[PDB]
Amino acid sequence: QGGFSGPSGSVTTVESAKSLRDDTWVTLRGNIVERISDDLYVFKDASGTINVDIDHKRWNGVTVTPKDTVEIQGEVDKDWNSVEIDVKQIRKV
Repeated sequence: QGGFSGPSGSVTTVESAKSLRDDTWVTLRGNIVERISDDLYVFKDASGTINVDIDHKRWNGVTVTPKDTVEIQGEVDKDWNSVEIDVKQIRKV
């Protein structure tokens, strides 16, 4: 009961992503609405909000504001005290 969780079409809701197991690959769509600290941002979709970690290298020349719909792909990082998405890719849509 193991395998690769990663890219090879489904967009998951923020609220349900919070329920997934640690180390699960997800794609979400929504808006980045606030920067909370170094590399930590708040991502919101119609179902809820979740914190996302976006390293400086993920932007790739793209400027994103809260009005931009963006698609993010990365891993659910869940610990005893937190759930966040470690973002591998962000693109505007």
